[PDB]
Amino acid sequence: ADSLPERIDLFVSLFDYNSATTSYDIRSIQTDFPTRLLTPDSMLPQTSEYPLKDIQLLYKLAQSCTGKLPLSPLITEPLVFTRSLCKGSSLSPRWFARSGLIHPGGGTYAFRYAEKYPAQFANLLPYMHIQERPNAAEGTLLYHLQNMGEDAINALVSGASMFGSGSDLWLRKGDIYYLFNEETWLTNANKAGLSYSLLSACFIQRGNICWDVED
Amino acid sequence: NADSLPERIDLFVSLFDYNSATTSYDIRSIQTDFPTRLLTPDSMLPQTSEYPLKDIQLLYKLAQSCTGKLPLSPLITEPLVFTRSLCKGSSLSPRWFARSGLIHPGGGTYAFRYAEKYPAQFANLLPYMHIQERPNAAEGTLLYHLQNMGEDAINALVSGASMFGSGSDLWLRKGDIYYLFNEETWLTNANKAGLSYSLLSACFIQRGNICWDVED
Repeated sequence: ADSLPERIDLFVSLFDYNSATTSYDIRSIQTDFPTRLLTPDSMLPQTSEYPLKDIQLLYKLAQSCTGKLPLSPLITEPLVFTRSLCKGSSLSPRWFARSGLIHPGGGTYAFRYAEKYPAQFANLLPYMHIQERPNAAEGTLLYHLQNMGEDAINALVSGASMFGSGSDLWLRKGDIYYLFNEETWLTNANKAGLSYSLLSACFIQRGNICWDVED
Repeated sequence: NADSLPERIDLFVSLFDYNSATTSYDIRSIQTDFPTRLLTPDSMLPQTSEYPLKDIQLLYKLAQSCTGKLPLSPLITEPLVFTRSLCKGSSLSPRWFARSGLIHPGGGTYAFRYAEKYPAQFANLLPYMHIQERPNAAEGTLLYHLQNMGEDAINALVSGASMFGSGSDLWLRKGDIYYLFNEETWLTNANKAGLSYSLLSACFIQRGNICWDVED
């Protein structure tokens, strides 16, 4: 009776793709932005991935440039990085490009290297998290990316047929995303007889229960 | 995680006395009484992803005329047997339903569709119908809980989740058993653990992070 799928099909067909001013090729986003530089969880400490005391040994070495070396093989690459910063040795862009990008403490090797050597910041930008790069100018892809929340990023990474970021609608046609503003979204939604909302926040989910702190 | 939500939920769960639950259900018992495909809400909808489009159309036309071109896909053999049988008016026993895939390509069950043509058999075939095709169960029964749960809770149950909410009750898994607790016990223990809670927001058709509904 409600015919939601036909209504969504009508809604997507009402947009003027060719005349959108802003559009992005998905395959280019993929090539320019490795996924781990987009997802917000990369910015947090990576405790689920390494043994705690090996991380403890690595942090102490980072902070004092002396201490017992961690033995674990998971630590080899972060240890290479930590020794280089202690010893003042250079790391080529090729090193960052063949690394896992993400430092155990959260954020990127490239970003931490360039906090020590700002002369290399521009050169190392393609290996930094989008949340580590400078605030981008209005209208640019980096701008939209930096101001997407976690749900919008995930939809983007997943190639979703549409998603909402900020007040913008992103609509996938073929392998391109076309952007439309809030007012166009509403008018076409109304013409298809539809209402919409962005997915509600759920901080920790267990079954169908959304948990939060009382305060 | 400055809020330590996982450790608060661990506290929360530890506050319940499972002996004092309002009632309890064994997961193995649910599994025996309700084959999963009779629980899931998507079994009630057209099975478009499970068959090729041309064969569904041939099969639909076959059902309405009892003649014409047969769909030939190997997936469609059993639905075709069912379709022929309603056409020719031959009888299907409970044994045939029990040994079938249960779900008709157009949505719903073989048993329900058989019973629409032969209503005298409705009661006898209820164990092979979807829970949304059976009459509403009486208050206090498992089937009543299942019919009134909602989709997300059904999915939580079929996925064996650690806990979920149905209506106002809390279902808490302990081992292989679900224990039900009332909203006042739920709220008290959440309050002791420094936790607030809500059920997942309604989202009838999700595309990306967009939740769609009809403007009524």
